[PDB]
Amino acid sequence: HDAQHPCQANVAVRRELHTPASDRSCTHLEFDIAGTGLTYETGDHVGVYTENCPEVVEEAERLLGYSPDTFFTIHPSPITVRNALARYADLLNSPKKTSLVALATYASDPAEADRLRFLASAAGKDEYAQWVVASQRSLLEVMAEFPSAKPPLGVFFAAVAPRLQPRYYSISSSPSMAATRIHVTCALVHETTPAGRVHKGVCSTWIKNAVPSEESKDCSWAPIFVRQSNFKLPADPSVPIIMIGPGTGLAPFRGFLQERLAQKESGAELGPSVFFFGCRNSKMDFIYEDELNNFLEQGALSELVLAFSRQGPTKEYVQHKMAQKASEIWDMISQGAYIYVCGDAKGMARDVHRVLHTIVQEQGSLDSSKAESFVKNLQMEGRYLRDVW
Ligand SMILES: Cc1cc2nc3c(=O)[nH]c(=O)nc-3n(C[C@H](O)[C@H](O)[C@H](O)COP(=O)(O)OP(=O)(O)OC[C@H]3O[C@@H](n4cnc5c(N)ncnc54)[C@H](O)[C@@H]3O)c2cc1C
Repeated sequence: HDAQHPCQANVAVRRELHTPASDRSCTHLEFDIAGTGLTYETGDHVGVYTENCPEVVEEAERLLGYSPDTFFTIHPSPITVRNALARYADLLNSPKKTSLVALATYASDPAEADRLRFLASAAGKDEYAQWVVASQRSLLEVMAEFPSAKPPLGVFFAAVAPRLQPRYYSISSSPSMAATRIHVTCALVHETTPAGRVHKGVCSTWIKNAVPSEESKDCSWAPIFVRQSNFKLPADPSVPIIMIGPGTGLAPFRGFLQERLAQKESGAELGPSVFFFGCRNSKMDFIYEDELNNFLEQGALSELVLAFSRQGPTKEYVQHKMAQKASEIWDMISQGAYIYVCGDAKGMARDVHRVLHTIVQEQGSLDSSKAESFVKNLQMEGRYLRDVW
């Protein structure tokens, strides 16, 4: 197989991970790779191809004016407009400037065409940055703003809408525990753009609503593929590890705990392992709670320190639980520990990154530049891994 060009894989199980008391959602999904050439390793990513929501496809058909019963060859052999808009057109992301140039070329209203060309010009870079990018206006909202821009079928797919990208997920299973299934842990995305558009995450919604073979024969399926990563466990189990990913950052570590549990059903000494997990509330989004405690019953995990974002008077996060445990994690580093970080890259990672910078000082007696350059060397050594998005 080839990673980029997918394998028609089937969804076997699809389950909600949060309690009904929770007001968010996170899905546990398993792809069935039996009878396929797909192989994966612990810590790898699975790329998933999806399709647009039907209402989004409808709005595009309204704006474009094509006959959805038109067959054409997208540079499936021939495909209808509706299915090309569903599976191959990114409709909700913001149009690039070259896409605006193409819209203007077909805008029959002088004022609208002038405004489109302006938005793509250097003189318009400031208005483009605010009205398109900062407001997260979709291509569909731009086209409604300029209803005279009617590009032909070929131009639209070649220059106006880019391809619907696959969404990547850090596999949450180990091949030793399930070489027939690729597990994913996918949080539902549902936000409101600054300009007020209700956006449903394209892939996370398709995963949340997918029909599993465990509940019906007429079950969902997706073209999937595996991407090799460097988010890997050390060579031998004696090496201690530190895992920090909260929320969906738990994903790869579930395979991490499955991999080492499988090996040491027949392997070697456990070696210290500590999992820093965080979530909103033990009654809401403590995903995989039972499975986590089972890993602690056996020798997989050794200590699971928890941070609760909205359970109690003190709002805690994984980095707050790290500074309290700053004494033992330093000991772990001198014992040669690998440190893993997975999950949100904008805040959690930045805060976790700048909290072990500050505890390698107090517990290391280095100043800033010496603590900074030291942490950098842990990365170059390959002992400080980050799988963030
Ligand atoms: C290596 C890797 C591993 C990952 N692992 C996981 C995992 O284990 N679990 C998991 O849940 N996720 C994971 N992700 C993230 C995941 O790939 C998706 O990004 C996420 O699920 C949302 O996909 P979606 O299709 O639902 O979102 P999209 O529909 O792509 O939405 C993406 C975001 O863009 C915003 N947006 C909407 N409109 C616009 C616009 N016009 N311009 C700009 N932004 C806009 C949306 O509000 C939304 O927040 C991973 C990502 C990477 C790179």
